Amino acid sequence: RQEGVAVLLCVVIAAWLDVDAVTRVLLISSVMLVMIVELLNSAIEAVVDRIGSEYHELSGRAKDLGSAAVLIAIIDAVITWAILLWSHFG
Amino acid sequence: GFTRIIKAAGYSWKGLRAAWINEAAFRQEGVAVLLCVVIAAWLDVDAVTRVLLISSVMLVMIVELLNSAIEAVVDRIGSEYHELSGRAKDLGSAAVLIAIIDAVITWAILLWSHFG
Amino acid sequence: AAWINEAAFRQEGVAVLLCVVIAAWLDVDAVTRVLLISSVMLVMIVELLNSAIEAVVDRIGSEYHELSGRAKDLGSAAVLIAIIDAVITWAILLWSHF
Ligand SMILES: CCCCCCCC/C=C\CCCCCC(=O)OC[C@H](O)CO
Ligand SMILES: CCCCCCCC/C=C\CCCCCC(=O)OC[C@H](O)CO
Repeated sequence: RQEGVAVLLCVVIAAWLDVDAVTRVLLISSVMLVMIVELLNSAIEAVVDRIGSEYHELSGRAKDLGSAAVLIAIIDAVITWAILLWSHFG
Repeated sequence: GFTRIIKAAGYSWKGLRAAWINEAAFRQEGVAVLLCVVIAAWLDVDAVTRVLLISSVMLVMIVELLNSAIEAVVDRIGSEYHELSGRAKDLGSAAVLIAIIDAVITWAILLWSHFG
Repeated sequence: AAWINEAAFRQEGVAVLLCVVIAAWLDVDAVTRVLLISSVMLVMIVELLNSAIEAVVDRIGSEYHELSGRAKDLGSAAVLIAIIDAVITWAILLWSHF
């Protein structure tokens, strides 16, 4: 459950930085989206494990698609922070 | 290509219709989202601010719908109590509350900055 | 990643990819650029979650159940709202750009 640490740290950094309201909303939203997509991904895999523990083509497919989503949200969070911090310190 | 969109649009309308017919809470939420999109559309704000007010509430809807999809799968498997059944719905509901709080705060921060 | 080799995801993925490349090249401010990019990436995220759910449903069986269709429809509706949000975002932001 160390994932909440990452989120708190981001909010602390965002508050610590001297940025406008819009920038701060984007920095924190992007982190919040990651959290949302991870929880939705964990729900899906909970359902997969509820159906059965044995392997199946569609169970793996479900988990692979869920994980890819989390990855996309993570990439989007990193791009956001990079772009905004580059602009703030430009 | 064109046939794939028409079919998916049909499924999408059945989905909005079912969620709407089935629950008062969903209807009232959809009311709240449409009021926010309208208010954001008429506010004298910059374009980026306008987008954030709209996106934050639309995200509420997206997560609401995705979570209702998972609830339907869990209820599809069985209405009987199960640990992963309860857990799936718990993680799903958390995701909905996060998005809703994030929208409320976003609206509070931006409208406070716009007004005074 | 056997799913990225399908025509459905490829057509949706390549569209999102182009929008991110266009956004990367546009002459706009930073917060505008972040918004253009993250809105089309949200389409991709939701579209992946929707296929995950569809996969779980098909996992259960080929027999039809009302909640099976409902799960798939609600997933499709989520994708639709995400797409609308992306179109709205690009419209509002690039209308001003002119
Ligand atoms: C495959 C992933 C990427 C590779 C791993 C990371 C490598 C980072 C190394 C050097 C930093 C170069 C300069 C970075 C700063 C930079 O680009 O500043 C311009 C402004 O961003 C324009 O606004
Ligand atoms: C996946 C490959 C990663 C490869 C590593 C680099 C990733 C840099 C992040 C975003 C690029 C967006 C476009 C960059 C230029 C850009 O946005 O400049 C204006 C800014 O707003 C600063 O003022």
